[PDB]
Amino acid sequence: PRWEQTHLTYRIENYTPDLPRADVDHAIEKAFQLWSNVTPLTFTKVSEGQADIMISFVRGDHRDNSPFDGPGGNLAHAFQPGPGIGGDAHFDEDERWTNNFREYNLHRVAAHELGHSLGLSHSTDIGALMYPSYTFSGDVQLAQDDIDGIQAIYGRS
Ligand SMILES: [Ca+2]
Ligand SMILES: [Zn+2]
Ligand SMILES: [Zn+2]
Repeated sequence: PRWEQTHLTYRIENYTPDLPRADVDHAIEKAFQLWSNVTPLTFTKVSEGQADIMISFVRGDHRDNSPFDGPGGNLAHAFQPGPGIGGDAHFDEDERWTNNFREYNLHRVAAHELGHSLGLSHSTDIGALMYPSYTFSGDVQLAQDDIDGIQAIYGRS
């Protein structure tokens, strides 16, 4: 299953007080641009109406079958790309999100969750951001395994 449309939209339900929204929007917009920068897909932010991808922050159990068990376990998750709650993305607001090489980088995890919404799967390539184990990579850029994978599905820009 994949999006049949060539354009998609996204909306943030709220900004966590962990970091200013001005810094979060950039991190999120920067991730979408990295994906569109290599794919003919386009992402438009909407301040009203529904969004193919809804992003929100939740704490502890939030009406889901995958409650967060402390700072351990996964730091976030998303539903398969589909109507209803599908395509939604929840972030563990119990952890401390930062915008640099501190404990964790929100943009690194954001790109990872966005990769799943695109239908991408994990990989054993260390240079792949979809790597299961977290790793600090100087600059955050896409890998060829990821570019060829998303381009193979849609094509070149
Ligand atoms: Ca956790
Ligand atoms: Zn959830
Ligand atoms: Zn994953």
